[PDB]
Amino acid sequence: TGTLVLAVFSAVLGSLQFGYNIGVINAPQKVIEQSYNETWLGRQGPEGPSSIPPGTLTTLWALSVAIFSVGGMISSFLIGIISQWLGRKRAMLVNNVLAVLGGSLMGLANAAASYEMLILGRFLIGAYSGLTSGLVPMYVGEIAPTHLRGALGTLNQLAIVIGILIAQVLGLESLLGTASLWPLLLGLTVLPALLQLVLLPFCPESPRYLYIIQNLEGPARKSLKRLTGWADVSGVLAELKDEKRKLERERPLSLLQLLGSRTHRQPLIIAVVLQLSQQLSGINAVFYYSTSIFETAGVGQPAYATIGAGVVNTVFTLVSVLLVERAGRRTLHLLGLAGMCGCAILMTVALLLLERVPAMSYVSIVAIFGFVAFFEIGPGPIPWFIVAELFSQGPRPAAMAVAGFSNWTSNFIIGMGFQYVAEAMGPYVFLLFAVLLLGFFIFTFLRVPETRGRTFDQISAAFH
Ligand SMILES: C=C1[C@@H](C)[C@H]2[C@H](Cc3ccccc3)NC(=O)[C@]23OC(=O)/C=C\[C@H](O)CCC[C@@H](C)C/C=C/[C@H]3[C@@H]1O
Ligand SMILES: *[C@@H]1O[C@H](CO)[C@@H](O[C@@H]2O[C@H](CO)[C@@H](O)[C@H](O)[C@H]2NC(C)=O)[C@H](O)[C@H]1NC(C)=O
Repeated sequence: TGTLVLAVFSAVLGSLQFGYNIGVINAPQKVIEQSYNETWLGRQGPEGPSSIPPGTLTTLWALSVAIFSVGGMISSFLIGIISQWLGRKRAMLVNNVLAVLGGSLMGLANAAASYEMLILGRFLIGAYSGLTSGLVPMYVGEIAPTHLRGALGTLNQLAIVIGILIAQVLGLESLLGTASLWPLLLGLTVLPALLQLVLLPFCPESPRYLYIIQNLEGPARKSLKRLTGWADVSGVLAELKDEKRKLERERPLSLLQLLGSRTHRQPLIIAVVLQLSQQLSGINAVFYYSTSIFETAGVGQPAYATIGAGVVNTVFTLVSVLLVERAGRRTLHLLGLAGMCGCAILMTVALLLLERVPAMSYVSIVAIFGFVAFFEIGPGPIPWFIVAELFSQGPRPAAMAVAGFSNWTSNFIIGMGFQYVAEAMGPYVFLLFAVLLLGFFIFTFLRVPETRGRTFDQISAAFH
C-alpha cells in the first residue's frame, strides 16, 4: 500500500495548496493595502496627495481576489482536454510548474515595488487551483481500490479545509502575517508544490487513463501491481474492460453539443442554480473578508475570530462527512440554506444594534460560525453530489465543466463585489444574502428532486 499512500499524499498536497490559496488573503489585508499605498506613492511622487485615493485601493484589492476567481474560470475550460492529452501525473507536474511560477510571482511583489506582479501571480495561482481541483479528485478516484473510494473522497475536502485553516493561522500579526514578511505567506505556497513535484515521479500512473484512453494493458497491469500489490490483477482489469465497453457504447457529449440538447436542459439548469446557491450564498465573503467584517462588527481581535471561523469550518466538515452518509441530499440542502438565512438575518440585527448594546459583537461573532456551520452541512458538499447523480455516465463530464464554470463565475462576482456592496449598503449587506438564500431555498424546495438512493432511471421519470 506504500505507493497508494504516497499517491494519495501527493493528491492531498495539491488540495492543501488549493485551500491555502483560497484562504491566505484574509489575514494580511490591512498590511497588503498599506503596502499598495506605499508603492502608489513611490510611483506618483511630487504630485501625490500623500495618500492613495480609497477608490483605487479598493479596486486593486477586489481585483487581487477576483483575479484568483478569473483564473479559476479559465481553468474550468481546460480541465478536460489536457487530462485526455497528457494524462494525470504529467498533468500535475506541468500544473505544478504553473504553481511554482505563480507563487514566485506573488512572493517577489514587494521587492519589485509593483502590485501588478501580485495580481498576475494571483491569476496564475487561480489557474493552479482550478487545475488541481479538477485533477486531484479524478486521480484519487482512479488509483483508489474498489472499496476505499468513499473514504478517500472526503480527503479532497478535509485537505481544502485544513489548508484554509493553516493559511488562516499563519497570518497573525506575530506570525508571518506582518509588514516585513507577508510575502512569505504568498511565497509559502511555492514550497509544498516543489515537494509534490519531487514526489510524484515515483508515484504510479492512474490505471484507468492508461488502459481506457492510451490502450496499453502491460503498463496498466504494472501500475495495478504496484498500487494494490496482489500477485495477479486479472480481476481489476477484467472489470476495466466492461467500463471500456460502456464508454465506447456511450461517447460523452461535447459542451456545445450538451447545451444544444433539449433533453438535458431541466437537469442542467438545476445544477447551475445549485452552484449559484452554493456561491451567491455569501460564504466566500466569510472566507476572504472575515477579518474586516469582524473589525467592523467591533470584535476585540478579528484575527482570532477568523481562526475560530476556520476551525468551526473544519469541525463541521467532519460532521458533514459523518452526516451525508445517513441523512439525504435534498433535506440537507434545505436545512443548510434555511440555517444560513436566519443566521445572516441575526448578523444583520447584531450589526444594526451594535451601538446600543456593545456586547452584541459576541452575537455577531457566534453568528458567523453558525453561518459557516450551516454552509458546511447543506450546500458545501451537496451540490456536487446532486450534479454527479443527476447526469448519466456519458454527459456527466461536460456538465461538470459547466457547473464548475458557473461555480467560479458566481465566485468572481461575490469575490469582486462584496467590498463595494459592503460600503454602499451598510449593516444590511447580509440581509441581501438572506434574501438570496430565501430565494434559492424556495426554488430548491419545489424544483430539485431527491437523488439519494434513486436510479438515474427514476430520476429521469421524475423530471417528466
Ligand atoms: C467555498 C468553496 C470551498 C471552501 C470548497 C467547499 C468545500 C468542499 C470542498 C471539496 C469538495 C466538496 C466541498 N465547497 C466547494 O465546492 C469548494 O471545493 C470544491 O468544490 C473542490 C473541489 C471539487 O471536488 C470540484 C469542484 C472545484 C471547483 C470547480 C469549485 C470549487 C468550489 C469550492 C468553493 O469555492
Ligand atoms: C498612505 O500612506 C501615507 C504616508 O505613509 C499615510 O499618511 C500617514 O497617515 C497617518 C494616519 O493617517 C498620519 O498620521 C501620517 O501623518 C501620514 N503621514 C504622511 C507622510 O502623510 C496615509 O495615511 C496612508 N493611507 C492609507 C489609506 O494607507
